[PDB]
Amino acid sequence: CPISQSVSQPVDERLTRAAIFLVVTINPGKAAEVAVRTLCGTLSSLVRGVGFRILDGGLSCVMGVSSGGWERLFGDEKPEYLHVFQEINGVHHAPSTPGDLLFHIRAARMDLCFELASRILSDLGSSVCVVDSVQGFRYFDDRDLLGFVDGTENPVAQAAVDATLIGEEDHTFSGGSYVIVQKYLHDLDKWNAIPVEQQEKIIGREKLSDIELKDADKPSYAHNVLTSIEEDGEDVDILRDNMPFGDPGKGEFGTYFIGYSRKPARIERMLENMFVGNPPGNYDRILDVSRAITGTLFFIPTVSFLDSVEPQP
Ligand code: MH0
Repeated sequence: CPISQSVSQPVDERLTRAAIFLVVTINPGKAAEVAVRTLCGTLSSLVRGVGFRILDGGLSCVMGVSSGGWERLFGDEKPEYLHVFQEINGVHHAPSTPGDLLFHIRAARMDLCFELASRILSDLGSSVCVVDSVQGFRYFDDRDLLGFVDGTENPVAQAAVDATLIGEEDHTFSGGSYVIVQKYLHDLDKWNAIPVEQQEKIIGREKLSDIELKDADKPSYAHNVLTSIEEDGEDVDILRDNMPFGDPGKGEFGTYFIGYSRKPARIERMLENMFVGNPPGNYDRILDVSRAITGTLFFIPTVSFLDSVEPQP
């Protein structure tokens, strides 16, 4: 019974007000690998020591390793679907960006995420380099910077469990997960020029009430239509924790997309229906105002696997 990381629990609890998305690369050498392995061993204790004193702080961290990271830190028994994220070239472009380790810190307060990130980066020193750091907040009643409530159709409880955790199909890595992270930059002027009823056709739901539109009055290119895929005639779900971010003083207004799935082809199928179209050409108009700048795939091991990792200096 491998204990799994808090992948779906935080979302289902609904207490995250702040998040930090740290993407780093391991520097060349073996001391770097030893330091990373020591952090893998002590990460759960670090999270407990940072977040225990704060009642209702809801601190949690999720660590993920990419394909290159895995190759360099562990052996060759790679997980089944751990590979380099593939760039997409359709009506819109989805780039593939570097990154070896991913830390997804969430808490009901910013200082907990800040302190955990500081502790993680101080225990790593020069063994790593930072490729992406992003501080995200909750925008009003779970809305994104486009004004729509995001996360309504996320699976909950057992549904999220079967959506994210790997089963017997890869018996060695049962309890793990896969994640795909993308960073978007929005043009809110262009988005706000469009009327509300049209934006609601583009999304598929109502703006203020957050009610799904009836199937008759939604276009084929509705976002919640192109992201609704089926396997063997049954609906399949992924788990999303998209987070708004930005700085008004520099002009940055963006959304960090993070998607969890036991099978990463589901997320890639959604990404192909969006950037290329389903049918081709019939792409997603959110991409008209949203630009993707990063994209990476990570494998999320179990807590049991992480705690049993030895530095082997
Ligand atoms: C690779 C997949 C994927 C990407 C990328 C993605 C990118 C984005 N999304 Fe969005 N989104 C994806 C997959 C979904 C799903 C699976 C659903 C659920 C639809 C359903 O009916 O089951 C969804 N998105 C649904 C939504 C909804 C409304 C319903 C809900 O929250 O459940 C909103 C407002 C939304 N998104 C916004 C956005 C924005 C904004 C971006 C990027 C800028």
